[PDB]
Amino acid sequence: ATFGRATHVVVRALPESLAQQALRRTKGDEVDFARAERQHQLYVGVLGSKLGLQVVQLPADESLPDCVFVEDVAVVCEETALITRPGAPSRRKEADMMKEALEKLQLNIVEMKDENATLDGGDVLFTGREFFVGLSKRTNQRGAEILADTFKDYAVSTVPVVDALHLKSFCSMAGPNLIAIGSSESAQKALKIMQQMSDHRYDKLTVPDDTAANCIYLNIPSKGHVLLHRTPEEYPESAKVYEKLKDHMLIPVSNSELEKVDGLLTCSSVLINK
Repeated sequence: ATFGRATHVVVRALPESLAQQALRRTKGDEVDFARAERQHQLYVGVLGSKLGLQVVQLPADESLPDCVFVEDVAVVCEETALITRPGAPSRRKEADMMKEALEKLQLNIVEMKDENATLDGGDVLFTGREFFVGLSKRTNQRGAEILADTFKDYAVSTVPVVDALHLKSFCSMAGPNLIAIGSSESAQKALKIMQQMSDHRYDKLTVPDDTAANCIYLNIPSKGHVLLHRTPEEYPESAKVYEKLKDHMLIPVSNSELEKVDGLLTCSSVLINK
């Protein structure tokens, strides 16, 4: 099928509490909230105004500092949506509003209710041909099993995620048969494992900065193959790699403030093809 096609996109506003209360592994430079809001605004602007997707914007919930990262709460494949049970307890309640939004988009809903199952959508890489699910501190075997049972039409393979929050903290799809991947020891090991479990040979787009390997690929009518990637200001050496892709419509998108709370490009949206 037409990989990357999307007609709708779900996003959620940033709560003021994100600045200081959102979970984060690195305690570095503080979040400039006003700037984070602007980066999110531009992100939504590209997806909706520029690319033409119908945008569903959910309201912020101050009691859920990480509610902006909608990707972790839902995995959509075709007409079916799997409402996950996030690994982090403080994010479990995010599923409530996402379930309602996807119900209204007329998708077949499947809820992950198993008290012993956890899965973050950020650990899920759908290549268009199969699923690769990262087993990390956010996603466990039972969660991955439930995903496999939900999307029976596709093969599901797991990969260990170490030294990183999610599988997509260092990879993502950059095209129909192209996997963007980081150059770290950890990222390369995961890549080898994924290619070892698949009979299909994937092409790779290797970038020097692991988090810059997270991009958003979309196939848009009248525009073709579109790729939203990190800016040269944020990752100069990785931007150079993306800029060589004259076969894609490249759109640089800032995400510096959300990355401070471990949210990369794919984390702030759930793409749907109706």
